Amino acid sequence: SMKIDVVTIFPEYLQPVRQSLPGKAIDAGLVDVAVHDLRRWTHDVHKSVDDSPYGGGPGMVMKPTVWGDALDEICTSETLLVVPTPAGYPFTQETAWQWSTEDHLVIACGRYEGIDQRVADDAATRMRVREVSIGDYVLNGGEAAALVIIEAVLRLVPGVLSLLEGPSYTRPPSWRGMDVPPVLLSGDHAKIAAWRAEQSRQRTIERRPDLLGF
Amino acid sequence: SMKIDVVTIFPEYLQPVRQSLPGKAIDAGLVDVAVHDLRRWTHDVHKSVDDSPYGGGPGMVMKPTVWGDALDEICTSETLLVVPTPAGYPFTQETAWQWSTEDHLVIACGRYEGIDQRVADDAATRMRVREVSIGDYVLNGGEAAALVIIEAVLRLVPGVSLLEGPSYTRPPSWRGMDVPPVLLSGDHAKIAAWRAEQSRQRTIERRPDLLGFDS
Ligand SMILES: Nc1ncnc2[nH]cnc12
Ligand SMILES: Nc1ncnc2[nH]cnc12
Repeated sequence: SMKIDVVTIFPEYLQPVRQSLPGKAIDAGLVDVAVHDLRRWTHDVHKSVDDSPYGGGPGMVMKPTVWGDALDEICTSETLLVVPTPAGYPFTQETAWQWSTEDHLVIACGRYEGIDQRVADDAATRMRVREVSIGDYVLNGGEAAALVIIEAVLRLVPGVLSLLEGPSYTRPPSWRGMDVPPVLLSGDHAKIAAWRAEQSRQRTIERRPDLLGF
Repeated sequence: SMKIDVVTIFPEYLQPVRQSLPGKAIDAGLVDVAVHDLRRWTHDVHKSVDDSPYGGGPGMVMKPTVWGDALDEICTSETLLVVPTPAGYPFTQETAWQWSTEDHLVIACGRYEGIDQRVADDAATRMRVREVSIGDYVLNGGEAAALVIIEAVLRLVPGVSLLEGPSYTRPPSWRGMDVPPVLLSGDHAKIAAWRAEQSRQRTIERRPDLLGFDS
């Protein structure tokens, strides 16, 4: 059974919710998710987790001594350490598939300005480390990115459940002046597949022209 | 202040949390976030919100009747209706900046197989509709994408390119690993040059697309 440890300064934000796909996976015994308050590994009364960046600049950088202790305790040699960061390699469906068969994911959630690079560099000498971005936008921290990664990965674990997908329809056949495309009701399943391919092509050209090569 | 309405069959999941960035924005009176259970607009015993797809295929498609009623109540002509879908236009930083000035966002969260397309088509005859993907992966539903969109947008609300290279903080040596000496030198010019170089070098390795290269 997969183990996922999430380390964050926002533990209640990342607490699993029963009424959700990860909540369902947990209650099904298909994953164990544990959320850890990073402050647990702080050294001082202020529970300090970041510090000013060397070289100057706005924002803060998360402390290596704090993260170092947290990961020392939580990780083992089998761990895949996931570090969400907008400077990461792209997280894709392929990645989600790879991680879905891992025994132990640890997701280190930090502010977007980053965790001191030595944490990942050190960790990588003992375990596999993956710095990943979930998209071309900036979140204040990796917390919401962790939620996305967990959702994408867990729905691929057995038992939990190119081109763009085109429009989909269901009952009633007519609604507010709009009819479901009659081909879908034709019982000509080869034709339906061809029609769906064309819908997919048109939607991809319109919304994601990057996916068509060219 | 900005109003965000979220419609979902997972209200508990989407409930704002005080200790979070959106929680801070709410507490500061800079945004009002309301979460609505889609089942509120069902009429049948079983509170059904989806049905098998016309034409076949896996999973289920969300009923247009239920969504139609929900949006009729929540949306006005001024609403920007956001519909997260993996089949959507890309949601980007530019999008976040644009939506940070909107008076009213409504985020319609639905399973990935889709809300019946007639819903978005109908809505578009009355208001601005934006079907958007937050990345090239599949989530079971729009819920976690809504959380991401709310995060990306609210941090840009007043009052609340290239990849950034590595960052460092104290102490200067840790487990035998030293902070790059230029960063300790106080030479703003050399530091800026070093950071620019690290940025370009990380970008070419991790995101060559950003510099107009393949992959
Ligand atoms: N786009 C992003 N991806 C992963 N982690 C992040 N933290 C802040 N923004 C992020
Ligand atoms: N990648 C994605 N972006 C937006 N909404 C989604 N719903 C399921 N997957 C999604």
